[PDB]
Amino acid sequence: MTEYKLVVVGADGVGKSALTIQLIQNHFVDEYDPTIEDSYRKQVVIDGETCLLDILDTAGQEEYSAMRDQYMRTGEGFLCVFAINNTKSFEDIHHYREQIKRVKDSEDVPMVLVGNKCDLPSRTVDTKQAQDLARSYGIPFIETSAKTRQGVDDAFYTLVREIRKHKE
Ligand SMILES: C#Cc1c(F)ccc2cc(O)cc(-c3ncc4c(N5CCC[C@@](C)(O)C5)nc(OC[C@@]56CCCN5CC(=C(F)F)C6)nc4c3F)c12
Ligand SMILES: Nc1nc2c(ncn2[C@@H]2O[C@H](COP(=O)(O)OP(=O)(O)NP(=O)(O)O)[C@@H](O)[C@H]2O)c(=O)[nH]1
Repeated sequence: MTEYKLVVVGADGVGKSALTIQLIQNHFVDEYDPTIEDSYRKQVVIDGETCLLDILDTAGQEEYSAMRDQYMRTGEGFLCVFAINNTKSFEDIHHYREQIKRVKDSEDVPMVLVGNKCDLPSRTVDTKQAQDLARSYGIPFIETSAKTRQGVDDAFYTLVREIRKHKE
């Protein structure tokens, strides 16, 4: 079994908890306390490899310290999540990427950009806009629905594929 330390980052309300809880418990949670940050572990097979996924679902206040720095740099891959009906969450992605790059002290950090809530009609962030920022950073882009589970497995597996590429 290969262990893979994944961190899900992004604004409040984008569905970081819904996405984690779908992969790991296979149900959609309408309300999950927005304050609650936790690690979830799941044994899964990805491309024939048995993996233990250790997923930090981030929450809480914007609050930089040496110990939050340490905690974040143990992530091997980051799922940078925005909601397709939340322009501000999309504009925040650069920030999250910059904090990842800083605590990793590196410009090549395994990462997937995730456009969540693709089930919703009110979309303010176009696929094309997201695709453009992805190709810019050199990372995969995937649209997801924690609600229907569209793209959820693919999102997390794609990240794992990214971690493999990075360590050949
Ligand atoms: C997230 C994150 C994070 C990493 F991804 C990597 C390394 C980090 C090292 C740290 O010491 C701290 C964090 C970290 N933790 C929380 C963080 C946090 N909160 C408030 C909203 C929800 C939450 C789950 O993101 C927790 N929020 C932000 O950015 C929020 C914005 C919006 C308000 C003003 N902020 C700066 C910004 C832009 F766009 F320039 C977005 N960063 C966090 C951060 F870097 C790191
Ligand atoms: N329609 C729809 N609703 C979603 C989807 N994912 C999450 N939601 C909803 O959007 C809200 C936020 O979800 P949640 O997972 O709590 O967001 P979060 O990023 O985890 N916030 P936090 O930082 O507190 O953990 C909830 O009402 C949840 O039901 C999705 O793909 N589609």
